[PDB]
Amino acid sequence: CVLTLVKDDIKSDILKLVLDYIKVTVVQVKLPEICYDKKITLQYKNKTYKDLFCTLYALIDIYDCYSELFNEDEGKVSENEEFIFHLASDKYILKQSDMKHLNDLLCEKSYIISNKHASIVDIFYFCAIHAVKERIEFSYIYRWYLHIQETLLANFSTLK
Amino acid sequence: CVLTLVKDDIKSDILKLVLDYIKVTVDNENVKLPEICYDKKITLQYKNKTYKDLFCTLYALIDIYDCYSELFNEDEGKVSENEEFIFHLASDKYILKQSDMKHLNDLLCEKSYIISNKHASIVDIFYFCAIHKLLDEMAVKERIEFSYIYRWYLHIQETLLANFSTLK
Repeated sequence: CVLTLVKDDIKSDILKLVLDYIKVTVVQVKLPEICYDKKITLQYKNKTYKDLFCTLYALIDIYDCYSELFNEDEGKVSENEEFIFHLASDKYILKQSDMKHLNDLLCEKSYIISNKHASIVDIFYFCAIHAVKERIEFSYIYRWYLHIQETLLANFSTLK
Repeated sequence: CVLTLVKDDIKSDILKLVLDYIKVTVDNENVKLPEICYDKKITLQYKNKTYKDLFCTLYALIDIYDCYSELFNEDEGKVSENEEFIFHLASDKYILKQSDMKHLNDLLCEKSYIISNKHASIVDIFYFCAIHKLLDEMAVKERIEFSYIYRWYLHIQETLLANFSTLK
């Protein structure tokens, strides 16, 4: 139903891209419509979820995408949450070493954690990372980024 | 309704203590807490929906019993702080270094609780479960070396522990 966001929020960017992920990856149904205010919230039915995580797991519940968003197939729920929690705990700021790691990790894997499809981690780090020297030095990251950008960004979303 | 847990898991203990916190902290209404079972994986079957792991079930519980404002100190506007402490902990796989202990002890110096000045927070719960293993074998001289932590732990143990938990 009603998903209130914030105009320039990395967290709101995350939620938008999550909604897009839902649209593109799971819908084959009424998504929420977006409003803007000071603080993220989600009024659904007669319940009111507040803030990002509450809203994230709320949506995840509403739309039954937990096994997808957290890669339950491969039993890598722990890895996913550990990455997104690490990122959010570092206030969504990525050191250049994390940047070079990420490239080393995207060397073999198509995505950051799953070998199959996009994860919640991919979403978080996408929004959190969103010239030429970087594009050639950190080629795997650039590829991954372009791939996510074209495959996932859709109806809501941010800049391209 | 029905909550399934795991026999030797910090995460399971966390959910137990969360239920205890709900019981103690949140007479007019006497609502039905979930019943506890033990399998190989945490779950929570409520109505006809099934929430699958620690954080899904945690936020499920938090929604059902509407204790978010207490657990995250929304009164004091310290939600972010709470989130970042428990997230830092979860990112470190609930592992606490001795380096953490000496600074955590300093953080608990004047303060009754880890983050809140009022009542126990979700942070307090997580760190309670996470240090219980590290403290139920720590010597008295050492246990007193970080005294504020000891006081806090005892506080929590006596105030929160109830029927649901099993920490000794």
